[PDB]
Parts: sequence; C-alpha cells; structure tokens
Amino acid sequence: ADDIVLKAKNGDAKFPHKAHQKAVPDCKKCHEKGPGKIEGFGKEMAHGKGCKGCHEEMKKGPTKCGECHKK
Ligand code: HEC
Ligand code: HEC
Ligand code: HEC
Ligand SMILES: C[C@H](CCC(=O)O)[C@H]1CC[C@H]2[C@@H]3CC[C@@H]4C[C@H](O)CC[C@]4(C)[C@H]3C[C@H](O)[C@]12C
Repeated sequence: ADDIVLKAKNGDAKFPHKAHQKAVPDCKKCHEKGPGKIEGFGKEMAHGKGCKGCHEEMKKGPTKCGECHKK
C-alpha cells in the first residue's frame, strides 16, 4: 500500500510507513488498537502521542513544525 499524507492546512504531513515499520518493531503501538482510532485522530493526537509525542519518547523522529509540515 501507499504512504498517506494528512492534509493539514498549514502544510501536508506525510507519514512514511517503511521508516516506522523499521524503527518501531512494537507494531502494537499503532496496530490492533480497539475501535475509534480512525475517527479519533486529529491535531491534538498528532501533536501528542499520535505523532510528535512518540518521536519525543523514542528520542527519534521529527519534532519541529517544519519537519512534519511541508507545503
Ligand atoms: C504507527 C506509527 C505504525 C507503526 C509503528 C507500524 N505501522 Fe503499519 N501502518 C500504519 C499506518 C498508518 C498504515 C496505513 C498507511 C500507510 O502508510 O501504509 C500502515 C500500514 C501497514 C501495512 C500495509 C502496508 C503495505 O501494504 O504497504 C502493513 C502490512 C503494516 N502496517 C504492518 C505493520 C507492522 C508488521 C509493523 C511493525 C513492525 C507496523 N506496521 C508498524 C501505522 C503503523
Ligand atoms: C511511535 C509509536 C511513532 C508514532 C506513533 C509516529 N512516529 Fe514517526 N517516527 C518514529 C520513529 C522512531 C522515527 C525515526 C525513523 C528513523 O529511522 O529515523 C520516526 C520517523 C518519522 C519521520 C521521518 C522518517 C525518515 O525517513 O526519517 C516522519 C516524517 C514521521 N515519523 C512522521 C510521523 C507522523 C506524521 C506520525 C503521525 C501520523 C508519526 N510519525 C507517528 C516513531 C513514531
Ligand atoms: C509531526 C511529528 C508534527 C509536528 C512536529 C507538528 N505537527 Fe502539526 N500536525 C501534524 C499532523 C499529522 C497534523 C494533522 C492532524 C489531522 O487532523 O490529521 C497536524 C495538524 C496541525 C494543524 C491543524 C491543521 C488542520 O487542521 O488542517 C496545525 C495548525 C499545525 N499542525 C501546526 C503545527 C505547528 C505550528 C507545529 C510546531 C509548533 C506543529 N504543527 C508540529 C504533525 C505534526
Ligand atoms: C493509533 C495510532 C497510535 C496513536 C495512539 O496511541 O492512539 C495512530 C498513529 C498514527 C495514526 C494514523 C495516522 C494516519 C490516519 C489519520 C486519520 O485521521 C485516521 C486514520 C489514520 C490511519 C490514523 C489511525 C491511528 O490513529 C494511528 C495509526
């Protein structure tokens, strides 16, 4: 399947799966979650544990605005 881009108004936020499959061998961090995760994602999640928060916790991945968001 293809990578997806989240259409944030301030700039497209791409999600490259291959890098994540490699750097996050604990697949259950994102997969096999209960229901609601598709409906639940948004800016709050993205800037929290959904994206940015994991990068901070794992000490790796983009944590600056212009690193995730790109027009
Ligand atoms: C969140 C950070 C994820 C982690 C960690 C892993 N996966 Fe993932 N996966 C995630 C998303 C949002 C998507 C759909 C959008 C996309 O970019 O593909 C997927 C997709 C998959 C797929 C389909 C891939 C393909 O057909 O190219 C598979 C088979 C899959 N994910 C499995 C997988 C495994 C085994 C992981 C751990 C090593 C893993 N994913 C991590 C989100 C995230
Ligand atoms: C852990 C559970 C993560 C979640 C949830 C998300 N990301 Fe992530 N990301 C994670 C790690 C450990 C890394 C380092 C990968 C590396 O090998 O350097 C990343 C990396 C990225 C990248 C850059 C990929 C690259 O080729 O350098 C991007 C652009 C990125 N992550 C974006 C991103 C977004 C938008 C997420 C939410 C939708 C997201 N990540 C979740 C760990 C985790
Ligand atoms: C990746 C790790 C991110 C970092 C670092 C920052 N942002 Fe972000 N942001 C990210 C995603 C994946 C999303 C989309 C959420 C969704 O609904 O899918 C967003 C969202 C925003 C928004 C709202 C955009 C909209 O609703 O159209 C804004 C205004 C925004 N982001 C700004 C922003 C700034 C200023 C940041 C640095 C301080 C920043 N983001 C960090 C992913 C990531
Ligand atoms: C559930 C995990 C991990 C975050 C968490 O613990 O909740 C998060 C990490 C990235 C999230 C995905 C980002 C891209 C998509 C955003 C859409 O608006 C809703 C579906 C997708 C596919 C999201 C589904 C789910 O919300 C994921 C996989």
